[PDB]
Amino acid sequence: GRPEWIWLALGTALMGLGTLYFLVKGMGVSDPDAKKFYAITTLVPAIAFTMYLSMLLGYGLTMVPFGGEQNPIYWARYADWLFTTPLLLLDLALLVDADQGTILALVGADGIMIGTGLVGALTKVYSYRFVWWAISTAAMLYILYVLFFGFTSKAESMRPEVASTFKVLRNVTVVLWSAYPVVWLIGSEGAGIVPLNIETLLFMVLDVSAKVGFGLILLRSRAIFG
Repeated sequence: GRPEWIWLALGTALMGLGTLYFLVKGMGVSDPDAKKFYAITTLVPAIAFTMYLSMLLGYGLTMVPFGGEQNPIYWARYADWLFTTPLLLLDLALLVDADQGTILALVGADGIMIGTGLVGALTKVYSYRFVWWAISTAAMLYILYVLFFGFTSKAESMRPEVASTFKVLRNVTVVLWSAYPVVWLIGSEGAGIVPLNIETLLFMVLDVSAKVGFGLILLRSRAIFG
């Protein structure tokens, strides 16, 4: 019925395929630190797979009325990102051995980031749709600031393998996460200049890269081993 069913279907496969690949790659691995990373990394694409699968079958999609139009809103993405993104943050947290104080702030910021994002995607007053977007973006920027400025300094005190792998995951996270608030802004959630079918394609390339590709880079590395 909806033309974006194919992109919902391509993500499902890759996220499902990456789920087992990480799950398979995680078998027999004895290192305790690695077991932590494999479990976290493997659960993320599994969480996304489940929501990509439900959307493909016509679940988690509502029609929010704003801007004079009935705008189709995929609210299932927020149940996905609510758990996948904090695990991506915890992955970096364990990677750089950050103290609990930083983590609570990162996890708190992510909840507000994804929390407000869903309200804006469902608010019926148009203007406030963008108000909530700003708060979320403000939250995201705080996260990227901690990762870019805080975490990096810690990664250098570590051994070289940890620093080299974190920089790649930092640049991948910074690049991909920064793209999420813009697509939301111009897409069906806000402006309505990019049709919903295209919005879906851009979120998939990011999610896959921000999970499968992100996970792939992490679990192919020797830094997860203590």
